[PDB]
Amino acid sequence: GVNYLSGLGLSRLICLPMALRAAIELNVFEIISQAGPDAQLSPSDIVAKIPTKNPSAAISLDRILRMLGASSILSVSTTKSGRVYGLNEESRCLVASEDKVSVVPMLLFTSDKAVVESFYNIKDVVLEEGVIPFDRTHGMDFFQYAGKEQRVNKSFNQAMGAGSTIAFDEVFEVYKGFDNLKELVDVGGGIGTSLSNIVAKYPHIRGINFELPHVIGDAPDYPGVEHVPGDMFEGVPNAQNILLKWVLHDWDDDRSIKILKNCWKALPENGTVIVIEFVLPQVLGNNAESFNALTPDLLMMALNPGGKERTTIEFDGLAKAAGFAETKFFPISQGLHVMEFHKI
Amino acid sequence: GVNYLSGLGLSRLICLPMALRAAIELNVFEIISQAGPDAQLSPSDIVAKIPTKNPSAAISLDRILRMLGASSILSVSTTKSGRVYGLNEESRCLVASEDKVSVVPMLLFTSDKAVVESFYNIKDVVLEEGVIPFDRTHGMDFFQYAGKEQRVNKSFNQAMGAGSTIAFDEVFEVYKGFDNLKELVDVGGGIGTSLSNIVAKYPHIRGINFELPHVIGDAPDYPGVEHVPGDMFEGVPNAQNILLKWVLHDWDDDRSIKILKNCWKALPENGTVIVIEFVLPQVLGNNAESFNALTPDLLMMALNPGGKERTTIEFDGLAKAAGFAETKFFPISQGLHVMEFHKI
Repeated sequence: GVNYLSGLGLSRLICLPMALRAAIELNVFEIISQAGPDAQLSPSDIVAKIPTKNPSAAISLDRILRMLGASSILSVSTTKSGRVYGLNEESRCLVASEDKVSVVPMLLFTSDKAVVESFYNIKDVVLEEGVIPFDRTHGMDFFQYAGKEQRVNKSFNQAMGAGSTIAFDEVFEVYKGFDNLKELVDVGGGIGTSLSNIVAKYPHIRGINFELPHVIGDAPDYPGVEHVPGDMFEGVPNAQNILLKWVLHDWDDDRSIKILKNCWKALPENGTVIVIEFVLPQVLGNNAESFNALTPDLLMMALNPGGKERTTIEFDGLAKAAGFAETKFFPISQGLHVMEFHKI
Repeated sequence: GVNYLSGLGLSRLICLPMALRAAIELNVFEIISQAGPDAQLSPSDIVAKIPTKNPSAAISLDRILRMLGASSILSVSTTKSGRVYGLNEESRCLVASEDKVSVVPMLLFTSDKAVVESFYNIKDVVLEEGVIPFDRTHGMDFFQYAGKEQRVNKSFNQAMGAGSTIAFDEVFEVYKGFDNLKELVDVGGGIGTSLSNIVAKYPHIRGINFELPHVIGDAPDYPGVEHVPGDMFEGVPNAQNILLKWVLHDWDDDRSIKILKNCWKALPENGTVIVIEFVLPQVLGNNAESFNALTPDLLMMALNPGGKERTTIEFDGLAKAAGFAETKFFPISQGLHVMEFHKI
């Protein structure tokens, strides 16, 4: 006794995110917020702000909007003139507010043509050992594909850029392990902008930006930020403390352990490696904490199958395997963790 | 006071359907059913049946599976050895059973590379009047793209083929308006296979398969099925009753009304046009009835923006505009309707 009719509804799964992508690219969500909170708007109202001459723009727009509303991405009320759509707890994070940037750049990256087309081959990871779906799909490394096509390169750096500052704004409120440092080497720090932000919140830290020479060349002079080039696999510059923000998750356990051993060497006694990652919860459910680790884990499955998200248990396992003595875990919010690897 | 952190979870929306596509292509769901009902299986168990030599196949497989389970496409229990996954009311429709075909061909079509890539431009429908996103995306009609690339052509005919027999199996149980006919012209009947099925369930109907000459040529001789070629826009062969299964929804109101007028002419007095469509409910919610009309409506938005799903009210409006006297509505299940346009 099986109802296949309601099976055909599962085609909603591929439709929804593409409905969301359209609404994002049409600024639907900003228009609704610039009309004040608890403001539900009409399609005609919304399209009024959309630069189009199309007669049947409001009609077309609703086809997108009423799918979003059906699956609870917009609040819906039913006037007589038609349906009327506002923001709810899901969609309010699609509009920035002053410098608090939104998740839009991350949603636009993880649904990009290049990424999505590489998701058609994630089964190859199960079937053929060591295969990389993105590289099969496009016949080149992901970063190679960034260099050749700039839309893909720009969305990636915006996504992670956005991503990092959303995460840091919450670690600064909640994580107090920064308050009494005087030196921090960021491993893989880029040009140092994330680090120069940390220095500004905690000026007492003399920051070191450790990064491949070919990156730190262009680096601007940030106050309290010193650039030193190098390869984290040939060694890590000595410093009181180390910072690893979303670096462990790009690597399999072998090269993580390699990284964290090389970390251990530079640290003094009583030194700490700060790790900033999302943490796969011990028990997955339909909740924010879970999906914040499952969806990056699936992205890597397509782009970097060696990379992976990890649990508290597994993270401690990497730390002990590398030689670290004690591990403390400070959950921030939604599965984001700050973790310290202590050398005692 | 906005939590952007849980915003990053919305990237789950594009991940999920691609996780579902992988599991489908790996036969995950059949493997689980061939192990008996209420059988939750381990990743290692499932991959045991998967033809791979990859050492870390079970590990990789879980990355897909635990996303499906997190969003309730699989039932999940937590043994000590790991997680264990069964079918629930959502996923049981992904396995056929004897001739009862599953929704798999439809899910595989609506998530196909060609379709999905054309979903990146559905906003163009709002912006530029009369633009067709699929034709912009691929620089050719959809059916042209079927002819050139056969994977896309084969999935389409399987999808609708599947789709039609799932729908008919429910109309035969519930719709009794077939029991006392003796003639039925199917408008747009193809080679007649859907119609030759109807004749078999109701032999007393002398069936007529009305279709473009270039289709009905290859047509096999089905008992109780007569082929006559023609163009529904230049006229419809005279018959006691007419059948319109998923034809009205491909056309805007003008050409629907054109079709239904041309229908009216051939019918006698007391004749009926049977319409088989899904019906956009007057009030959309997160339910099967809604999504069974919203998702085809969004597909057409990408492939056939002139086509559209309609409500009971709107369907009656097409019938009265064409000259029909009375309209009866018989909901089957999940938003599927059989509707008769009466000529009295």
